[PDB]
Amino acid sequence: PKETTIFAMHLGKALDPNLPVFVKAEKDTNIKLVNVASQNQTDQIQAYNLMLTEGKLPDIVSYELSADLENLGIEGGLIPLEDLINQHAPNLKKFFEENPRYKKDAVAVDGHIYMIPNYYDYFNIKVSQGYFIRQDWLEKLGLKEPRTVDELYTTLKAFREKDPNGNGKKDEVPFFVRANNVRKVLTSLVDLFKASPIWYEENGMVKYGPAQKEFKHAIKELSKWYKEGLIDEEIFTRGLESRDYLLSNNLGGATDDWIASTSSYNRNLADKIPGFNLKLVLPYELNGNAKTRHARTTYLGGWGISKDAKDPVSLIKYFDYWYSVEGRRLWNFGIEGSEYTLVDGKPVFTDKVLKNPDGKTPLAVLREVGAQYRLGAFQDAQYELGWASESAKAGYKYYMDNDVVLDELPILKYTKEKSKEFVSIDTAMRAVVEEKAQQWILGSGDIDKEWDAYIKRLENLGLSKAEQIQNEAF
Ligand SMILES: CC(=O)N[C@@H]1[C@@H](O[C@@H]2OC(C(=O)O)=C[C@H](O)[C@H]2O)[C@@H](OS(=O)(=O)O)[C@@H](CO)O[C@H]1O
Ligand SMILES: [Ca+2]
Repeated sequence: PKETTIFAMHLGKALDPNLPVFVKAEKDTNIKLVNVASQNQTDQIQAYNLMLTEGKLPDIVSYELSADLENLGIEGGLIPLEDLINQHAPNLKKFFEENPRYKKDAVAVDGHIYMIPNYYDYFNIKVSQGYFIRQDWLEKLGLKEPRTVDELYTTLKAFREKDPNGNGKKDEVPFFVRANNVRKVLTSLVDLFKASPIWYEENGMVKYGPAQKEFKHAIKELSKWYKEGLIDEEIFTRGLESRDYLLSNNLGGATDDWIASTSSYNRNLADKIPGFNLKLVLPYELNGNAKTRHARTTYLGGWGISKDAKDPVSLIKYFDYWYSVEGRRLWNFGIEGSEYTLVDGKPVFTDKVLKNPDGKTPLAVLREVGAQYRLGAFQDAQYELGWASESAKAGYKYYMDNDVVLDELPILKYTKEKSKEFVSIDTAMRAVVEEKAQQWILGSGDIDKEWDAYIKRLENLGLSKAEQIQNEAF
């Protein structure tokens, strides 16, 4: 039993090493994790920043913001991993040889590997979020599927004013999202208006979404839709239970969310809410623009080994376990005999996952046993296809066939000094954007009056320089 400290959080939950997935990994690797994040910590960014002030770093550092994680490596807080991998991690060594695109995500500008990313199975499923609407509410109200942003507005107004759930109460929440921070709230609200809360590419040049006039229009419209009760009054506070609560209580009319898990609700709620039909639609058009910027990235976050770890060879072997056939299946599918059984060598989920007796969705069940816990593992799209509905599978093809998805801007990497400057500027601007976007949507500030000063604020923090660093690394 080798006691190993780790900082690990995901989706607001500190990693619990007693979950079945990590109990099994413990038996197989003799690595017994001890989290330095405590169970009452739910803000991963503030916990990470606090962790950096505490003196000694944990043996393993996991973080969702890979640019900050790689900066920690450039400063010597994380050790280079490439020699440890070549000598001691045959599964990772093979993975990097077989996947040069993924290897590029792992290599810093100085040539060192400071982190193993948590890879999506990008080359098998590359879409992420889509737009959904309560088709049973459309039929109930005699309305057609809205195809433009303006028609969506009118439709949501009808959802709010005309009692589609039939209980004589003005309780409908026409449009809702799912998030545990402000960035994720904005992410699923501003794409409607063809804006972006982050950096994006136009025509070979990298630009900052929140500084564009499309973002101003998005926020201005959302403030109006907020006042009229068309978007959830609790958008910024409802948290990750939002979709579960609003759909299962028959309150929510439409959303922008991950395709497979959102498609799970039709079967999940079929008995509780007879006729429930939350249906995927193509992104609503705005003046002929039919695109969404929602796309899966090649990876999200990662983990590394800190300079303070006593036994890095043992830890790279732990990293390598998740890239073995058995370790990767464990991370993706859960426990054999509980979450899945092997049928002709291939995992097939059990009733516990696919028809959960406590009314849980399949992915919620998997996360509760420790599967899909973001660290530095390699997702297997067969896990997702194993529980995705037929409508979800058609939905992937629907979005791809109709060419509505724009690829995400890759997470660029920089030389040491530029990488210190960029993350400093990007972090500072992020705080300003999330402050003003909330005030503007909630009605406590006037965006028409304040936009120009906001821009100047971003410029004062270094927006021009950040863009310049961006276009150098592109
Ligand atoms: C790598 C990871 O854990 N990413 C989180 C997302 O997880 C994906 O969600 C779905 C889905 O259908 O919802 C399918 C993909 O296979 C998953 O990897 C997702 O987490 S959650 O929806 O399961 O809670 C999003 C939610 O914001 O968060 C990512 O971190
Ligand atoms: Ca009602």
